[PDB]
Amino acid sequence: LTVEVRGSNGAFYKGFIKDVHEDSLTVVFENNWQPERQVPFNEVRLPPPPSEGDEVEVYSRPCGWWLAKVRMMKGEFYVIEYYNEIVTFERLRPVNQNKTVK
Repeated sequence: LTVEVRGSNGAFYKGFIKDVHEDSLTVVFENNWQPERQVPFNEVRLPPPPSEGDEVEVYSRPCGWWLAKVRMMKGEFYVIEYYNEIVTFERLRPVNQNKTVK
């Protein structure tokens, strides 16, 4: 089961739940950078289900989701802020509204 985990950097890394505990879960990450870990539930959420000025998330770097504002859009391009960077549609999304686990 797929999940997103808050890194110590406040960004969210994709993963899945390999095991459940009384007070932890065991996540493996969908990346070779990070190993299996027991995690507190308040650090874990579900991934989300299926415009300028917007508050969005963005895919960056091990890569994961950071909170960003679209400063300006032109052509294929979005100027975003977190630092500042020019990205394309595929690296962006509205904020994952999901809450962490209870």
